Amino acid sequence: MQVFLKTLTGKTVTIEVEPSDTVENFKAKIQDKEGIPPDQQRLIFAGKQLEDGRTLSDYNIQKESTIHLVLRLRGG
Repeated sequence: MQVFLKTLTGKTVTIEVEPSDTVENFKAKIQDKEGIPPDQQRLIFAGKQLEDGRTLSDYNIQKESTIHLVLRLRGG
């Protein structure tokens, strides 16, 4: 299934992922697009912060789902 990723600028990207995919792999796809190390990547879905140890299916993620990416710099 294809998902939409949002950046800090408000850009919508179409990436291909699967329920059997692990958060880690996800961050890898973003890196190849944004070029930012997972150490500075932060995915927040439905308020919850996806962990590099869990997967998409873990959070009952479906197709057409959108996720927000963050840099993580003690902001807020």
